[PDB]
Amino acid sequence: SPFHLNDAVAIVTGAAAGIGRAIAGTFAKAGASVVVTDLKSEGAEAVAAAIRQAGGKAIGLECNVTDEQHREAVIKAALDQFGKITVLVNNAGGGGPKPFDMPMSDFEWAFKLNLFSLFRLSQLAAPHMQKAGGGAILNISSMAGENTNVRMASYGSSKAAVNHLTRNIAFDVGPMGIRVNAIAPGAMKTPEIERAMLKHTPLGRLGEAQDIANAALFLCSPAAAWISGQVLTVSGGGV
Amino acid sequence: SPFHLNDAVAIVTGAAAGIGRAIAGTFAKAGASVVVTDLKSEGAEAVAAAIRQAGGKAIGLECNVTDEQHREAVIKAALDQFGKITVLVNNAGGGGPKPFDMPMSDFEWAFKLNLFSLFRLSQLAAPHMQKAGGGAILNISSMAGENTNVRMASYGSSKAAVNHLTRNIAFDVGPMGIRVNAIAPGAMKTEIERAMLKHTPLGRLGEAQDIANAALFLCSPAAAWISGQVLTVSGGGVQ
Amino acid sequence: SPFHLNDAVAIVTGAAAGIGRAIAGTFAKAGASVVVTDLKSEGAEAVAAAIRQAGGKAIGLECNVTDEQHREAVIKAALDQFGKITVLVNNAGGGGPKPFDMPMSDFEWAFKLNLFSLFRLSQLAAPHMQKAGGGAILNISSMAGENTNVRMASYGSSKAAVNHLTRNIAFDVGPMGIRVNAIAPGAMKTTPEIERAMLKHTPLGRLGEAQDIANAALFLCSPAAAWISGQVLTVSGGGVQ
Amino acid sequence: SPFHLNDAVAIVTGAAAGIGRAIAGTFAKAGASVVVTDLKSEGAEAVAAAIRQAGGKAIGLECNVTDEQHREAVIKAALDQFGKITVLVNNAGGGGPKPFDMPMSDFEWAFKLNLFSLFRLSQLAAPHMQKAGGGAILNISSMAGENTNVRMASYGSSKAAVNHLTRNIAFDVGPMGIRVNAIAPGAMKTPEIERAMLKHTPLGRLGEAQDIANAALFLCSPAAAWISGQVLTVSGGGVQEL
Repeated sequence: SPFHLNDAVAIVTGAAAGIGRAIAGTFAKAGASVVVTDLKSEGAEAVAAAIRQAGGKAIGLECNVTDEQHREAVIKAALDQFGKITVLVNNAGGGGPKPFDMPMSDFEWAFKLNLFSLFRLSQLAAPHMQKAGGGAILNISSMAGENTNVRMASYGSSKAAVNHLTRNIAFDVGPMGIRVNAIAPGAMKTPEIERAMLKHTPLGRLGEAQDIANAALFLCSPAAAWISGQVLTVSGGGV
Repeated sequence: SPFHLNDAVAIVTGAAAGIGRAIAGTFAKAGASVVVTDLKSEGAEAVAAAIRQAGGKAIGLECNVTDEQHREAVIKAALDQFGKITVLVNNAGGGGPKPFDMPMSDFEWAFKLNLFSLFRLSQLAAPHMQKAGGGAILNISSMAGENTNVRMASYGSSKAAVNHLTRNIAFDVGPMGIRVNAIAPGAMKTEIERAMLKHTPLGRLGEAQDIANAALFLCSPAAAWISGQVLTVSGGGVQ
Repeated sequence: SPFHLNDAVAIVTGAAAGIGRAIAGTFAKAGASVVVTDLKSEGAEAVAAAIRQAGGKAIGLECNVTDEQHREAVIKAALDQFGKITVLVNNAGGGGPKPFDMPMSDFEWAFKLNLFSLFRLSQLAAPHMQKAGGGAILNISSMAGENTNVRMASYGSSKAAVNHLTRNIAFDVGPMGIRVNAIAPGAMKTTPEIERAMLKHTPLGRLGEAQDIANAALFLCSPAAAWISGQVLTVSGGGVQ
Repeated sequence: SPFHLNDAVAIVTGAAAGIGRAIAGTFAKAGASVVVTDLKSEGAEAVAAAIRQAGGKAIGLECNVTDEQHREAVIKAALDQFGKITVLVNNAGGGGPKPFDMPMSDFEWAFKLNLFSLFRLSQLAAPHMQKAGGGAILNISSMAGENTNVRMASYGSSKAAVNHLTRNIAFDVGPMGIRVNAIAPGAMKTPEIERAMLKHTPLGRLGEAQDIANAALFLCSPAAAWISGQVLTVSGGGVQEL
């Protein structure tokens, strides 16, 4: 099975809770040395210490992905601690339903958060994945980059931009041996309203962050060695 | 024939040359009063004067769509000259192939020009279209919003963002009686041409009047129940 | 102003009611000579007579699109009265929610009715459009060729096949001067809190009239769409129903 | 780890050589009892006994998926041999460029081979996956179900129909605990025109059948337990033209 991450160094952003924490833990179990980062230093340090206790190699840092100070800090810290960069999980991001008439300061924020930060991070990491022989980029998107709904003028445009950025920079950094893929998570179990939302999920249950973690582990692994420019929706079969 | 634009006021950005100029002319022939705008005052004024000579109502303005001063100026000038806003054709834009290692500022410029400008323009124009009993917005995207290619890190992401912005803000301004659609133009007329036509099954390149008539359909009462759609005018292939 | 239908002969299949009748009538107003066909001859004859009453050129025929005898009859038919074929609207189709364990003959039926019929009709009509100088093929698909939902194992597959067949045979009959486009209609109008519930997902706050699909088709089969081919236009008011 | 298939029974169709052969050999390493089937008994028997020699559980039967004779035969043979059905890999397909003016006996072929077959197969397998507590159906499709090209009147329509049939019957058999996914492979390794097709493949190399085999293993494993109605393109990041 080429589903292990041995000799891998994986930078996981927004990885103190939820999908990022699960991705970091599962990647570490797979043999990858994990640079856990978050907007909060305390959560990232906690997750990294938990990983080290489990028997893995990890460090914990504070990173605001929108701050190039912090981005170069994370890149340099990964290089100092582990010597190379081979996996970049851009899970950091946010945004939500904003009105059509929103202040433009919110529209620009949605793209500086969900898109600009991760593109700059991929720019920063791609050269180090090149003398490393190749790497894997994984941007964690959302199901709003494909679906059309109200109040999604900022979030949805940003997530679809993430998707097509994946599909396109698959072509630029391919020669570097780098694979760009994305994961679109659905409803994650971090109640008649819950069952009403399950009525459109054919598998009859909500997803666990382990689902996203395993999809990511596949996409970042040598098993996905000839997979690039792909958005994989983990939704149980619906919206 | 509900393919006329009588009692219509159409703002057309980047309309001194090419697709925008042909859209302005075709919309004026359809009976619409056209606020031609451009980054260069002289071209917009020339196109507007030619339209007025041909027998239509038009004005010409300088507008950097990235400048909110210019945007409010165009909105107020349209409301002064013609009393209402019913059609907004965001043809203004640009960018192109930039390297993956491009300076970020390039990546922010691609979106401020190709996305943020037209979203702020739609924001400014939506209340007046609602007041005027509804209207139509048409974003002039590019085929890079769908295709995947090299050097398209910023252009492709911005264009797919325009596509999904169209699809989604069709839902917000729908209740206002506003339809949002987008045109993706192929290769435009203005042995690699033979590769172009190896791809284009119709064996010829497209004239700006093709995009003009597609826009005229999408901004006319004949498309009164069409919104959230991206029409690709490529002759049936990719160039 | 290329939205006029002069010197055109359109074959509109399933043109007795709804989208088909609206398409036949609006094409005839545009100046096209309309071969109205339907599964029944009385409905097609009623629509054709009504178009001739409006002041258009129209004939009415019985056609089961799955019967090649009927297909050849319709081609020869229009061909004998008008002399040419320049437009082909494949609106004739059917099917709906069938279970996953459906009898496989039902599954073959979905494709024979919604796909094999219109592909054979396009095959027959391409030489004459070619011969004419140019032509237009418009396949009336469904929003189920794109959307994913229960009980659509046969209908959704067939309509997605229609969509991609459009996109690809746009490459084949391109050199003939023929354009292949598709229309995906939304919810059509023909104290309804379920109707308002389905309107909650339609941003324009109303249901679409058959005239909307009629005008969209008219555009796509018009000289104004002269450089448009291989495209599926969804007329849904901006949502899903 | 959930990248296994212990306590699994797999019906792979089209596995004398290529993607199906790799899928049968790789699913068996995951511990799955594999029912290797194909058009010729010789190749399916050969592959099946090779999975046996390595240490897996397998058999090799004749199956022409357009023949309901063989269709029920493989269902009842997998139950005879292993007792349950939990995984169904529909790789058996084929076809290619045909003229626009083709007969109905080429178009109908393409659809009875690429689509009707795997649908009847999924129909047959679904009640046993329901009986066995859920399972995975995996249709092998094509990049022509997304991309447009000349002569693709029958191949492209059929594979796009496969894509959408996946996306839709994900809703039908979901309640049964079944996940339906699809793989779209690129150019498979089995030259300078090769470098010309590689100029559109960013990873600068062609794909091996093990790539599709491992994407399939992921898509039919417990690690993809909440993934359904998806089409995964294994293409190296681009399209390859032959």
